[PDB]
Amino acid sequence: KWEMERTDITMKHKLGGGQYGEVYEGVWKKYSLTVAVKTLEVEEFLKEAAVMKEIKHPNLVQLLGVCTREPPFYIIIEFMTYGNLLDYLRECNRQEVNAVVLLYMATQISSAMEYLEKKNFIHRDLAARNCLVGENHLVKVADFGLSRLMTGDTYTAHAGAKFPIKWTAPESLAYNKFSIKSDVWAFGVLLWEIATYGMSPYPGIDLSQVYELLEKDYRMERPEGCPEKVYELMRACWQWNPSDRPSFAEIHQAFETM
Ligand SMILES: CNC(=O)c1cc(Oc2ccc(NC(=O)Nc3cc(C(C)(C)C)nn3-c3ccc4ncccc4c3)c(F)c2)ccn1
Repeated sequence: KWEMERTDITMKHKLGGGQYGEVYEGVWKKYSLTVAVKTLEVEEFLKEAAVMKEIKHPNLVQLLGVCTREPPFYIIIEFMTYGNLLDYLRECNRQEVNAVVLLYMATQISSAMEYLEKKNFIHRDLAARNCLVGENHLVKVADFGLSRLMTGDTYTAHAGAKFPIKWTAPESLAYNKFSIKSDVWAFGVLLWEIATYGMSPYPGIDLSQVYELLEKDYRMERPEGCPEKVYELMRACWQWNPSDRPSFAEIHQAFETM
């Protein structure tokens, strides 16, 4: 019942200024409803759809349908008007997108991640560039496969593997060890991204030197205007030992009872 017919969608523009891969603005003509359309090798492409069929949460991206074993193949997703969170923060009116709205943003992502934690999913690339902003500041967690779509300024090699270095937990850099706790660390950086209205992490520091810095216990400074308690949440997310890091259940609770 997920199967749609290609011709029921009118295809329009490339999303994200054309830096988010083969994903388009489209319209489900029957409902006059704007949708996002991922277009197409096929076995990875089909496995994405399968995963997304088992994802239902208000702060996670929502499959609407697929067009299958015929090219072009589509994955059709509910449309998020305002696009990615990174660019959103960077270009927003900060009286409208004020500290309350920043908090509401973080609280939404932690709910999404609480849900992924319960489902034993590991995201592996959490960051503001992978979050979507819709009407009334609704935020949804997504995965655009950006490691194949971006450059060495964001994704590059550490010890012979490719990483989004400045979002990557130390044990993942050192052992290719990925877990829900490596996603917590990433969440830490994403909280810093939100609080800075989309500043790049470790400003001015080359991706080359990040691991050694962390290892000597350096972490990023408290952003301007960020409450001490939210900063300590970042610092909790960035414990060297993944065991010492809070669960997403724990983080969500902290926002709830602030
Ligand atoms: C203006 N509006 C817009 O720009 C706009 C654009 C928009 O486009 C898309 C957004 C999200 C996706 N897809 C995903 O998010 N995939 C995903 C989620 C997860 C989770 C659920 C596990 C996080 N795992 N994987 C996921 C799973 C397997 C994968 N295998 C290979 C590659 C990637 C993969 C990703 C997409 F295809 C298109 C939607 C709404 N608005």
